[PDB]
Amino acid sequence: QCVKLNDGHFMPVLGFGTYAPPEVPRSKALEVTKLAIEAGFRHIDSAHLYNNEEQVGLAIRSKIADGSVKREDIFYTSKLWSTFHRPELVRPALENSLKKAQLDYVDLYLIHSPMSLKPIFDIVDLCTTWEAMEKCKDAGLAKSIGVSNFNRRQLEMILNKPGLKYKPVCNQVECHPYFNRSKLLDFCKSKDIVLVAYSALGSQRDKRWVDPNSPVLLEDPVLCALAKKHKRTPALIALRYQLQRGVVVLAKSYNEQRIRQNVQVFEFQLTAEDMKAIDGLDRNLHYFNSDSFASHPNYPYSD
Ligand SMILES: NC(=O)c1ccc[n+]([C@@H]2O[C@H](COP(=O)([O-])OP(=O)(O)OC[C@H]3O[C@@H](n4cnc5c(N)ncnc54)[C@H](OP(=O)(O)O)[C@@H]3O)[C@@H](O)[C@H]2O)c1
Ligand SMILES: COc1ccc2c(c1)c(CC(=O)O)c(C)n2C(=O)c1ccc(Cl)cc1
Repeated sequence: QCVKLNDGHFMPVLGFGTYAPPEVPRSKALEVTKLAIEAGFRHIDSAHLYNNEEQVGLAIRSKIADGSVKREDIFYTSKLWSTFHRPELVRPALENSLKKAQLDYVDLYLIHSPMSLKPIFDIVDLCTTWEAMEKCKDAGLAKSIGVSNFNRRQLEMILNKPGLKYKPVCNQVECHPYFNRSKLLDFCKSKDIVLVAYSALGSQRDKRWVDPNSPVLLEDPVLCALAKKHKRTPALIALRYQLQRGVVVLAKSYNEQRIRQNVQVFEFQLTAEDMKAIDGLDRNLHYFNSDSFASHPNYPYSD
């Protein structure tokens, strides 16, 4: 089920992650997004950067056309890529995403990252980008607007903007038991901003971005022991951890069995001692860790 956002709309608390790397054929996103909807997912997370909005959109329209769901039962997110932070570019970028997906609106549009790129880094006052996001909500192109990859200071930037019209409903950020974002979660909760966790199953470990020496979250012994205790799986422990701390959680799978398994997160719960054991895993490990952005001026992890 769902959480009420600070603008009055509702967001399902489990979301289907749609990114797959370039070597995966583009048609696969169609197949797996249809399987997700069948399995029970109602929140679908995409982005311009994912080069899959056409296929993800066709999956959603297909499941509407066969009568499985109504458009209003689906919560679709897209994201403004970082070459489009200049405010005059924000509405056209969102209109392009809508045209690719063949939708009239997105349920949620995010600023994908604070790290602006040449429309090579760019310097852009993200307050101005945010005003343009607000106009997209006023026009009905996005029911809700939010940000992604912002740290506390960068969110405060927006919350403290003179003439602010809409707070971000959410901040979608890397978050899992090795990097659990407790303090940022407490700050988001204090401002009625939902934290949405990505790489909640430990990421896809892409060689472009992730050190292969980094520990593999789903092989963690504490998670494996809890999975045995509950006769579930390490992935389900990881997802359930997030729901119990009030985090909305995404889960990418392009495998039919695991897609179906991930919806079991609703079927069990963890005790306080389990939760404390998980919280014990925090080690400041963001799987994104590359020179390609660690040196950006708005890199979020420099705080
Ligand atoms: N805003 C941003 O900057 C940002 C960044 C990263 C991610 N995202 C969003 O968040 C989504 C999820 O994050 P993510 O892509 O890093 O991957 P993730 O959800 O952490 O998943 C990592 C891997 O877990 C595997 N998996 C899924 N279910 C499993 C299960 N039950 N058992 C064992 N393995 C399981 C999947 O492999 P299989 O496909 O082989 O199952 C997936 O590749 C993305 O697809 C995208 O929508 C956003
Ligand atoms: C661990 O997995 C990650 C981490 C970062 C990612 C992505 C995936 C994707 C892929 C996606 O969005 O699914 C994008 C576009 N990332 C960023 O641009 C990014 C770069 C640096 C920081 Cl600090 C934060 C975000």
